[PDB]
Amino acid sequence: DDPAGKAAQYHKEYALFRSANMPSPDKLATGVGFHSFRIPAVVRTNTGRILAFAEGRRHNNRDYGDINLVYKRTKSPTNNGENPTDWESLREVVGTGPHTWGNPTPVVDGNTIYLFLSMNDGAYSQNGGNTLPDGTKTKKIDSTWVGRRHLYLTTSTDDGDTWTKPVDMTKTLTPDGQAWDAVGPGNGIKLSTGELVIPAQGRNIIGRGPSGNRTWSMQILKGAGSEGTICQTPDGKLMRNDRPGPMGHRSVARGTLAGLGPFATDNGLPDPACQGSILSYNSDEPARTIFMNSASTDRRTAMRVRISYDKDAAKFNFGRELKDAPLGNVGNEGGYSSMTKTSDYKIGALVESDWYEDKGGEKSHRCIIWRRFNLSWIINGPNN
Ligand SMILES: [Ca+2]
Repeated sequence: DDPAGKAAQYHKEYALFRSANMPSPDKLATGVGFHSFRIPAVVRTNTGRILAFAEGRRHNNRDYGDINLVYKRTKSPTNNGENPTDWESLREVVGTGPHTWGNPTPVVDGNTIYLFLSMNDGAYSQNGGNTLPDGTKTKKIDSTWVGRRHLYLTTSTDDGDTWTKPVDMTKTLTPDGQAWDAVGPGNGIKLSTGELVIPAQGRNIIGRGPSGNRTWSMQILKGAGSEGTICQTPDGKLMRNDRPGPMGHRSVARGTLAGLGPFATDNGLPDPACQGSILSYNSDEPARTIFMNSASTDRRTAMRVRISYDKDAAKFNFGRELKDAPLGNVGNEGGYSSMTKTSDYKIGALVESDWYEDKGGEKSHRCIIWRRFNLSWIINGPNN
């Protein structure tokens, strides 16, 4: 038996990024508000402060157009994001121009937080032919310098308070000739041996060097997804657990910094072609890996958090459905997620929610929920 299961269950949940349609919507100090928030990423810093990132999509819920990378921090290093008033007001990492800034993918490295992100020129979209608010039609993302997806890196050495001007690393950390790209979204990791690993489309991005003074390289992968997760399992090996191209199940590969083995579908982890998140919770006995996604082959509204006790994370339990702790007044929960461990031995998770007013159309407002729960809450789930 898992000794953490004997504890009293704990869960608490509330909206952290409140869309423009909601009371007390999240706005920047400049007065800039956002139609939707999507694409969460969360990390605990070495002070205990929590940093929550998202895409602030200004005018509608689409992946293209004027989109800013925004964030909140907990007001103190010690409050663990317990209550809504424990969080600072909305701030911006980068929002310059009419461009798309997004795919936040942070990793904590001692006293430096690195944040990788994707960017495209505001006149371009993944598919092309999309209408922008001014009536212009996007061009299709292509392999030109202006028209491709870029990869940027920004850093903080003051616990997330301020961020360096993002540095364009496309020429060294994205393959030449590539058009569309993505990093994460969600999080990177620091290995037991001290290297940093950031998941990206078709590759890992590897940081080596002393803490806070890293240089970065690509590890090209065969058969990897566009939106990946990375994890160091208790056996010390790396694992990529990726969003599949076709709806069905997660696509998983295992290996080391010298290379990954083949990707293959994991039939224990249904997925509707959506982002997921993964977290190494602890390496001491019993070692646990936590996984969160929508546990369904066709919809995003079946959010499930699970534990694996396997050294290679081969098998996860049923876990618990997040609808067991439902939250009112935030739309229909489900979508992209990100998890961290808090200082008080909870899992903190950001989870997307959709008001669905325009159905799948661009006008449906999107918000992001902050959940905390302990292992007991997962372990003692009714179907677990
Ligand atoms: Ca912008």
